[PDB]
Amino acid sequence: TSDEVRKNLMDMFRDRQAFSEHTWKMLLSVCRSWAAWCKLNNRKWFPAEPEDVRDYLLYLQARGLAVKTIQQHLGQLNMLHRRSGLPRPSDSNAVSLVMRRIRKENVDAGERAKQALAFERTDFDQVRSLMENSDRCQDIRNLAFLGIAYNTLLRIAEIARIRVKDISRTDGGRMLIHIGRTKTLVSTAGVEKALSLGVTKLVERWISVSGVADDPNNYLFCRVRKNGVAAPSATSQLSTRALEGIFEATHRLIYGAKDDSGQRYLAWSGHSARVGAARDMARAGVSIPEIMQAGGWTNVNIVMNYIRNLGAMVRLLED
Amino acid sequence: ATSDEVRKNLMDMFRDRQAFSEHTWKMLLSVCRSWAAWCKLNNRKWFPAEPEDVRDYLLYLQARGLAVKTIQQHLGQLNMLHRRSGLPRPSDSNAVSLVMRRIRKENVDAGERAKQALAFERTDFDQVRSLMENSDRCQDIRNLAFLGIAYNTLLRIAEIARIRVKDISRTDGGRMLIHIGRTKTLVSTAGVEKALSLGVTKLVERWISVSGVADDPNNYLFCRVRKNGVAAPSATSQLSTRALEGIFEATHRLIYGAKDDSGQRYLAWSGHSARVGAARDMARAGVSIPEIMQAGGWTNVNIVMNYIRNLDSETGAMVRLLED
Amino acid sequence: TSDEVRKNLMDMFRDRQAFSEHTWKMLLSVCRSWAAWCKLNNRKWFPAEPEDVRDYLLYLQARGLAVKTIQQHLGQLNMLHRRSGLPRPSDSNAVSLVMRRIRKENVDAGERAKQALAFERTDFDQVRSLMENSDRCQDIRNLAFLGIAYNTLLRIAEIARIRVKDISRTDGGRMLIHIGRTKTLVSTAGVEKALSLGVTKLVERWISVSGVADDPNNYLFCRVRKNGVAAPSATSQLSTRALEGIFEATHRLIYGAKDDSGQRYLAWSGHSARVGAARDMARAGVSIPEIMQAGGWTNVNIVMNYIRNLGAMVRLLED
Amino acid sequence: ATSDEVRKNLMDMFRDRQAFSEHTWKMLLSVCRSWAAWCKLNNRKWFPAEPEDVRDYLLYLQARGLAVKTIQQHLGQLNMLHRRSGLPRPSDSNAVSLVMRRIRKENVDAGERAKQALAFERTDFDQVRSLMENSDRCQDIRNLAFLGIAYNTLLRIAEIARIRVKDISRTDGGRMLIHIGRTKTLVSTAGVEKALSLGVTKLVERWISVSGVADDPNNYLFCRVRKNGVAAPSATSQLSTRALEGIFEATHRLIYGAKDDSGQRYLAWSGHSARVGAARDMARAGVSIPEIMQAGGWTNVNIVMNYIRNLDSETGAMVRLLED
DNA sequence: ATAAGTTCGTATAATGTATGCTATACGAAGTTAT
DNA sequence: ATAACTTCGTATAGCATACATTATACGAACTTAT
DNA sequence: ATAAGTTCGTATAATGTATGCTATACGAAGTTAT
DNA sequence: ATAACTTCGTATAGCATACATTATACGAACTTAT
Repeated sequence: TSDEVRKNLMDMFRDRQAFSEHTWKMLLSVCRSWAAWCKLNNRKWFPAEPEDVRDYLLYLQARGLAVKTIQQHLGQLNMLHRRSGLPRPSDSNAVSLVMRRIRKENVDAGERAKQALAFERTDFDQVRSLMENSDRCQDIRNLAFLGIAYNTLLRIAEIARIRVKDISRTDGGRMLIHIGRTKTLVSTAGVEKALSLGVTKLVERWISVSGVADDPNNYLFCRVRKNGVAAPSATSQLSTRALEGIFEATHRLIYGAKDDSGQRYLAWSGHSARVGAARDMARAGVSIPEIMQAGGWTNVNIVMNYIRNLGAMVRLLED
Repeated sequence: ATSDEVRKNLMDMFRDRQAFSEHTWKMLLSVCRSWAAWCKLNNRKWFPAEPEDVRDYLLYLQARGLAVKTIQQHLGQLNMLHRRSGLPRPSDSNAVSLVMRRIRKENVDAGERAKQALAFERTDFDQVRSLMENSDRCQDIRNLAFLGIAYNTLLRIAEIARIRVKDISRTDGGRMLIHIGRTKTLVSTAGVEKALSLGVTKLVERWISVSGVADDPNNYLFCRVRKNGVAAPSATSQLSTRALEGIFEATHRLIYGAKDDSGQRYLAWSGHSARVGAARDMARAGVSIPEIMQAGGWTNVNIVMNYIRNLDSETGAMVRLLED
Repeated sequence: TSDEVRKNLMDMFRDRQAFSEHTWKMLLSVCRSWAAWCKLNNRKWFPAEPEDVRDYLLYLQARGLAVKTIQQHLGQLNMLHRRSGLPRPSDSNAVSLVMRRIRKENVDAGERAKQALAFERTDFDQVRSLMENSDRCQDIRNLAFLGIAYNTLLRIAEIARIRVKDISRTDGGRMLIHIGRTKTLVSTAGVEKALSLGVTKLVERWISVSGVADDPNNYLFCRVRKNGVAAPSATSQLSTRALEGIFEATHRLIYGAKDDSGQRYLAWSGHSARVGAARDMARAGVSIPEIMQAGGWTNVNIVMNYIRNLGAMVRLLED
Repeated sequence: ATSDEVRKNLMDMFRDRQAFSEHTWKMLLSVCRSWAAWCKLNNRKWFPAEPEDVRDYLLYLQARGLAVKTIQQHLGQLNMLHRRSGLPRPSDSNAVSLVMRRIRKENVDAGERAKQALAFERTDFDQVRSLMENSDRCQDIRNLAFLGIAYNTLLRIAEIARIRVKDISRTDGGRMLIHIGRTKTLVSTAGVEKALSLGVTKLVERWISVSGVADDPNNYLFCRVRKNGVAAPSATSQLSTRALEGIFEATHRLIYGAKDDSGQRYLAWSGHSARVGAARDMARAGVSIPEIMQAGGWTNVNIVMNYIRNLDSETGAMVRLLED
């Protein structure tokens, strides 16, 4: 009750670190949204009334937002309440059923959550075939990045977190990248992402022209200014936003500027090589169980999602 | 759980009824009618449902010789009616939990057989193809394209009915592709492409010359053909799934005759036969569990497995070892 | 309370079928035991007092019983109570900890739960090599049984439940045995246990000399009297106790009469071919995932248990 | 939870203390002492433990630079002390749950490294074997047999100490088998047999001529050797695991010298080194994950996996594809 | 007499963990246009 | 004196026993068609 | 001036589900017999 | 009349969306060393 809510909420703010910085950014972005919808209609934003939550989801739906975004708003509200020691909006038929209904009506009109434009071995080979010959710091960095992204399948944020001290060697001379935390795990054991001899070379070239290896505690990737001078750091990472820019720029290099549609995934992006690699592995005949360790997935669906038709019966028949 | 809460819960249900498929509602209504009539008959109250009363009903359903999976559907819908109304579910009562268990146990031990569609394999398509490709009959031509697009594709009945003519291409060689949509999962697919042979694509040509189905593209590929053998396209009505089940039943009668062995199910061919046979054929010629637990969108096994079980290729490692 | 207990217990007896006939036999055997220990010491057997349960387990321990048997007594008592709507003995430190302690002290003195003498391809081949030539009804039956036991790995009770109507054909001519319920599953889908061409023959010979195929609803296996005349039935199964006797007799045939030790597993028994087959599969190089479907196991431990050392390092070293 | 209930719970604990290993009790006592002293120091009550107080302690432990797995052990033992006394566990409080999470998150992001034993691979055994097989020294002879039975076998330290002379055979060729017992699981094993080479079995011969360890069979294979280089068998005392850890540390000093790089762990060889190296060697020559996630009784992976990770044979499918 | 069980009691080993929403099945009753 | 330990205590890496039931193991007492 | 970011907000895709008992680590303090 | 359906209702086989969070997608506003 009131005192208890102030304490539960307060207890949450104290140990903020317990959750991702991003969960907080969304908690707040959703609350900003809901509070706004609430003011305009003179309703109390907290605790939220199921019926109010319901008109809110319907209102997001009418704004033409994705089922996933609508489910994000409901999930943030649910967390605020549950962690508040209060009932969850989803705990009410009104909210439970409207969610189902919005999802159901949205899909049955098409809506499908999207996946990033793939970046496979071919694009890597072509891009490398062209960038290989550059002596520019930016280019050397960007090719090492793409190479690591394709080879390791790590998420951009995990790549930005790599520190020089995290790199080792196999004996065959292959670089070994030690991975601490991921979206799926936060352990002291952790992974050892290995690189192919060619990708190591690539990386090796970047560490060299950049002088990041200066401090072991330095981030593997950093800014590189117009003058071609890198700017190593053990406190600031190269933003995932910039990493996303590498993918976009590399795609703009080969295919030119993008549509005017305003759609997403017109060019490669942070997850392009993960999708792309996962795939390439399927074809090669790699074992799902294997395609899975590559991406660090403890399950089979995403994996399943990334490779398909979206044939065989035409040969039995065809003969 | 207070009748005012319940009344609010029931209005919630009706207000957001689009939360469920109409098939689901149909089943819910059906179970309630059955449950209500039995309560009347037996002098019990049907809402809310009392555990002892629901237990007596589940036994009544078993005594009726219904399938363990059917008794499940009943308890299931009841459980939802109460769960989504604010009352305790019947499944939450010891007596209801115990009886379902026993009943399940008793049935499996009387020989309870989970059935699956009678295969419609290539040997079947060829033979049918044999008795028909030479038929001038508008309905004979149409029913060929169908078994073609059902077998060549493993598409579901509710799925072929949906198909429009504005959904076909010509890809790789007078072949033809059918952009589908055999998913309804948001994080699945948008649609796919199913291709055809000299078998399929062709038959699917004669159906268009005679169906004159392509005159307008909003239309649907498959339409009804009246007694005079005249076609009637439509961008507004699709052939019923019942009608497609008919073409399968009709087709099996032509070869084997009068309804057979009892009043049982799957005595002939049904909507799923084509998908069942396509698989085994695909498993017989050893074709990876990709276009097997996949070709008919089964990103989810036992299915391709319950279908190819009696096959010899799926005999197991013991037979393989015993035989060297 | 009292009324509630009488009803919970009563509700259990009404739908007796909900559980295995064997669970009941043990519920009662344990209660008989506990009630006996209780009378001798003037204690109330129900509800059971943790401290009383504890001296009871210690008393079983002192009688030299197996940890597993002691855990069976505690588990039956726990079920009587839990299903009674009363606390479980194990819900008390006294009972919780004494169990741990008895287990701990028993193992640390050796104790290891045993597994049945294996019956592998070799024993099958030898036994068949000798029995093959018999024209006796008993022998033909017994060889078909052993063959099915080894080939299918089914538990004896599942084998006794096979009915003629359950048998089919693959096309290659191989027999297919449909399995309804197992210890691990009670479903309408169920399994299709296949037999090798040689084992089918064997079976085929038994169905023939026996005339069980007379009624489809007849049990595949039945008694066979001294006069050599089988005795088909669709109501009585050949007891699992007799099936166990086939294994023992076949072993006595080849190796003679058993020890005087009074130990278990001196000869083959109901589970001998399951262990034996599982094993043979390991060696063949069969995939655990495969060794697993054979036995119908939805997990990896038992499977793991049955094949081991209980070598490789002596070649690296040896060279 | 009433002090009379608690007092009964604590007597229950002491009465059936044999429910736990003495190592476990040692750790429990240790955590309590640490928790008690900090409560005193900070003016808090140590029993029962208050969530805010336990949260302040877990932060104190982190500020102390302890490993996330060590803070876990503390909370863990506290949670048990309270669980087995009838009081609510600290882990059951939002504040304690949240802080453990954060702390875990914060640590993994400072580079928290889970360490494993420094390998003691064949290259290591040969080289050591090289610098010693020619040593007359009683202790030099004994320490060879040991690294032999540790590497050739992957047996654990607490395990080789247990070994008796009445546990050896002669099997297949002057070899020798060591019936063990590397299990303590009731539904595991009774014991096993570990075999040896011309490498091992032999060294294990010279240790017996000089140790005169076999004079009586109740004795244990490995014994202490005093400063005069004289042996002292015993059917009653086994070499401490500390002593076996010593032979590993001593041995690495002989080759590399004075304790190295900081006060860190695994700077030299430790009891687990032999099992770590045996594996990689076994993985390097491509030897199935049987005598790999098995040879050292690991019916339970990540172990053989955390050990052979930097290896080239375990590089992954991406490297394999990128390299053709 | 007796082989070949059955039944039964105590003893001990072996094993999974689950649903609930939506489609097809099929006899039939209802509807159109030949 | 120190070598060679053992015992300690705190630190951390490596595992594996509790639920709830369902089944098999085996001697011995009883049952029936020969 | 400006390339090359950073930061930040709204929008939307992607993913696991967990511990707690027992062993080893290692510096050190304590114990024996050379 | 019936063929050829469609609509129904009860029976059953075949699937796949809810949690709780943590992450990426991308335009645009701002920041800094050149």
